[PDB]
Amino acid sequence: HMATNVTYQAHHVSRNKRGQVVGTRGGFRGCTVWLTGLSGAGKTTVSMALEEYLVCHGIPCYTLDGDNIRQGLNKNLGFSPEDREENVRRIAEVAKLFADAGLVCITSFISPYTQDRNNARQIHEGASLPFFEVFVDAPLHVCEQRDVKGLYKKARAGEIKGFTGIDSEYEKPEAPELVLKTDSCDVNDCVQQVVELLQERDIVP
Amino acid sequence: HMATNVTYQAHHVSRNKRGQVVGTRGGFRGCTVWLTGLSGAGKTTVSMALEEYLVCHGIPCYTLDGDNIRQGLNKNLGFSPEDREENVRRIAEVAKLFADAGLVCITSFISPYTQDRNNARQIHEGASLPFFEVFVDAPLHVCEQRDVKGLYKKARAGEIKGFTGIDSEYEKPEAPELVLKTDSCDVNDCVQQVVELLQERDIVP
Ligand SMILES: Nc1ncnc2c1ncn2[C@@H]1O[C@H](COP(=O)(O)OS(=O)(=O)O)[C@@H](OP(=O)(O)O)[C@H]1O
Ligand SMILES: Nc1ncnc2c1ncn2[C@@H]1O[C@H](COP(=O)(O)OS(=O)(=O)O)[C@@H](OP(=O)(O)O)[C@H]1O
Ligand SMILES: Nc1ncnc2c1ncn2[C@@H]1O[C@H](COP(=O)(O)OP(=O)(O)O)[C@@H](O)[C@H]1O
Ligand SMILES: Nc1ncnc2c1ncn2[C@@H]1O[C@H](COP(=O)(O)OP(=O)(O)O)[C@@H](O)[C@H]1O
Ligand SMILES: [Mg+2]
Ligand SMILES: [Mg+2]
Repeated sequence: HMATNVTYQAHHVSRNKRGQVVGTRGGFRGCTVWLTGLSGAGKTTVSMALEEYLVCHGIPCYTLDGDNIRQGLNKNLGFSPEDREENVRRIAEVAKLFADAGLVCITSFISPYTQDRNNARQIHEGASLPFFEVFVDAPLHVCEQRDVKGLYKKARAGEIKGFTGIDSEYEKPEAPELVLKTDSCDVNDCVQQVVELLQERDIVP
Repeated sequence: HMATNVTYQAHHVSRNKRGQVVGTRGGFRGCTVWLTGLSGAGKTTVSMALEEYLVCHGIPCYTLDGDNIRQGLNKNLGFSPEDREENVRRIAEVAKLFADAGLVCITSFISPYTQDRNNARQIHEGASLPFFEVFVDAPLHVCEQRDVKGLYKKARAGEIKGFTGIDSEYEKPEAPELVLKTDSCDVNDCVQQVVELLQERDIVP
């Protein structure tokens, strides 16, 4: 349960050369926009709108969404703390791949644990890939009100164990690059705030 | 250890839209080029050359290499059959994501087990994403004689247990899309054959 006798194999294409090949707009802009927040905060809504916005603006990107990823790559993971650690760890590594390829990678995972969000950042920092932690911030009471997928109601009645914000911790970002107050903003205002961040950080022209 | 109460989250961007954004060469051509073969057969040499080639010809792509992924995403897997199953499963899912994103994903994993290669294919087929299995085929005695990484010498000494071809199985591809006889072709010739396949399949114009 640990890779041994493995040797790093260097690619034969530079990041600059990938910058040239990816998209129609010149420059390398691989990075990760790491959304984090409560269930129902608006993570998927923002991430899917952002992906649409970026593609519409000639920037190849890809959304890795916790729910979707948990139907493939991370289908063998549950919601114990251990398993959420592994879930985020695997996607942080995938996200780093997407970013290294030159895509703007957008992850919409709960990612409830500081240490694991930091671990994701550091994977990216070590690769010289910009990493933007975005706190999709709606009050839990708002999130439960929305109860989009009926999960909070199930969690309430004890029918789902370990539900984030009900029976599992959410560790509020303390140092995110951007906070999105999705209870007081609309989706397009939230997208706009992320775009403004990406323009400031030379990812969106 | 199973994802529960997860729901598919639809993207707001189509494959068509992605193909307009991804290259400077229009049309969607997301797919996976899945290499397989003995250690030392030439998988990384071909995969890195192919990646360089495709980037140099304006085709976004990314190489997922077994040694590399086993230092990040799959660092927590060894080389037991079950771990190689899980190794390959994870990367097939990741490959699917790259291909879905509109990149040519090139994997270079020993991927010694027919059934796991088949599953990788089926994951792609399930997503209407082309999948090309490329058997990087040098005879074991040739791979041993190259022994760049000194692994065969170690395996043979029993310094490395469960080494493919020595103390672990390699199930030869019986229906790959392409065979690369790397004992009798140079890398650029092996690249040209994969490019030729990709042209037949309308992945490279
Ligand atoms: N117990 C429990 N807790 C939290 N969430 C649960 C749980 N069970 C299922 N779900 C569904 O899975 C989605 C969360 O998956 P993530 O991969 O984002 O979670 S995590 O990052 O590993 O914490 C989450 O999606 P969002 O609503 O988008 O957050 C739910 O649809
Ligand atoms: N026991 C054993 N067997 C085979 N290979 C081993 C082993 N131990 C370490 N290595 C190193 O790991 C590389 C193979 O990893 P892969 O992920 O490609 O293997 S697999 O698909 O899970 O079979 C392999 O790389 P290649 O030489 O490119 O095949 C080796 O560098
Ligand atoms: N500014 C906003 N950004 C994102 N979502 C919002 C916003 N305002 C309201 N919402 C709503 O909040 C709900 C959150 O759903 P979702 O995107 O599934 O959240 P998560 O992925 O965090 O579970 C959606 O019904 C969405 O329409
Ligand atoms: N088609 C080829 N012809 C001649 N030598 C090759 C070919 N492909 C690879 N090699 C050489 O064989 C060795 C092993 O190749 P590598 O790409 O690391 O194999 P794998 O990834 O399958 O273990 C390297 O020294 C490499 O230069
Ligand atoms: Mg969501
Ligand atoms: Mg190799």
